[PDB]
Amino acid sequence: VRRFPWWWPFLRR
Repeated sequence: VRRFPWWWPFLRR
């Protein structure tokens, strides 16, 4: 699976 952008670090919950 691949998707993790370069701005996801903040997204989670």
